[PDB]
Amino acid sequence: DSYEREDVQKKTFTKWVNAQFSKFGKQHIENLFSDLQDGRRLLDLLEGLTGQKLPKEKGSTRVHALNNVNKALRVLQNNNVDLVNIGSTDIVDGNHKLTLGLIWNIILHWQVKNVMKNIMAGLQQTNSEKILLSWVRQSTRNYPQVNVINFTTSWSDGLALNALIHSHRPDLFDWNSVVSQQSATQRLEHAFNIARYQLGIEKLLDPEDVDTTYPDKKSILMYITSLFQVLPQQVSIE
Amino acid sequence: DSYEREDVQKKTFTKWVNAQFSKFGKQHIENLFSDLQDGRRLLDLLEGLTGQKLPKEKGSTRVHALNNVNKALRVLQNNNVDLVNIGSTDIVDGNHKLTLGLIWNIILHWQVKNVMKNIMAGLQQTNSEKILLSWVRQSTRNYPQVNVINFTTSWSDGLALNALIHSHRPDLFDWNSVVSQQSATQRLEHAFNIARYQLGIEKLLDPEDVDTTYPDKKSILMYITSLFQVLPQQVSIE
Repeated sequence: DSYEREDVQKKTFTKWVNAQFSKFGKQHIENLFSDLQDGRRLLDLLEGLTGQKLPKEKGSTRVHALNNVNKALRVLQNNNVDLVNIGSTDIVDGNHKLTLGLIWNIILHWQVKNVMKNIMAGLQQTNSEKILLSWVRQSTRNYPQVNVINFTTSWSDGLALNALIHSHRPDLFDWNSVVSQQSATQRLEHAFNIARYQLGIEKLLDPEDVDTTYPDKKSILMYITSLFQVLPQQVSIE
Repeated sequence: DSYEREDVQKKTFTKWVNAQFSKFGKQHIENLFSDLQDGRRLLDLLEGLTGQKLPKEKGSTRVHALNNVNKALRVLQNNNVDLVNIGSTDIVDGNHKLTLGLIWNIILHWQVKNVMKNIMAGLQQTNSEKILLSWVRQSTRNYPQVNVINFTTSWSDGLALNALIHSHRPDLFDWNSVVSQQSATQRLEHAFNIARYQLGIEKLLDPEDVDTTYPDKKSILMYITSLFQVLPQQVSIE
């Protein structure tokens, strides 16, 4: 259930630690189960990682080894690295499972959790309108009569609005019977009622605010935001 | 270029304001261009919105009208609603453009910007592994020989790794010539080199850490995170 290869983590985690020592022009380590024991190297990896200067104690002594690791554990704790169950004794007395654990937790912190930090940074280059438009388009990708590219004229014919509710709630009505209703005005009241009565959505709009040469962008946007607030919300980002 | 229908915003923004008075069991307004003039109603909408008690001044007087609007502008400013160019004189002297603007800015704050707040709340039910897996799968959707469902055994044959680089950089090599290379071990070194030499990616992995009955999840995860860090990052959320 794990396929936790301790022999493989020994190598790749050493390659990872060495690739960072490389980035900071620092000596490489060769054995992960004993080269992290005195605490000096953990402090150096933490220097390139953090930016701080981490004075290291002398020691040939266990005592210094332990000071050196406690300081690295405090630096790590300030950086919010998971450390549950990893003490300095464990690193100084060479517990290979917890030494691999510590290195995994530093890798998760500074590399694996960047996936999520880059996504959040991606949200930030983005506004709500664009997230909403992507949600409408993904929701309506299997409805060929619909092609949404704006919050104005893509909605006059009444299809996009019905397709969007339909894509989330196929249970509420039949796609083709909206498609053969030639009246746009009638596709619209249909969707507004399904949205008011099946979904609880207040009718901000009248068919003439949508079915018109110059529909109002803000009112449609606002209305479609109401649908988004109560339907599933899978969107694309970055 | 706008298709800014002031006649439509007058109605839908009144429907929006009334729908909130409804949610807080408050009186409806009927004319948006004069019913917001003394400041009392803006304070009531702000009560349901904010949770606060917004004492309102008496006044039949412009003076009180203005106090009433200044207090609502301060409440709004504390809530980070855009107010550039909207003063209380504008609301009290009935400037329909700025009254519509104020109401649009409150709607954007408390409704339209929930799209982006719900996405960020969605990231929070999610970890990096799952965002990465979705990115691999979306990146490799047009590569039929590839089907990624884990960070272990879906990568042993060497295809998924090559497909993922290929989907972002079709320029670097030829898909079919990786597909006809029967040696998995050889598809892997191929990808690691393309990643090391065309992409700058450090070879954390050896073909035997991947091409093996029990590949190590963490090492692959870590390695694939390196690719994600330098390739385009479109993912699916919520």
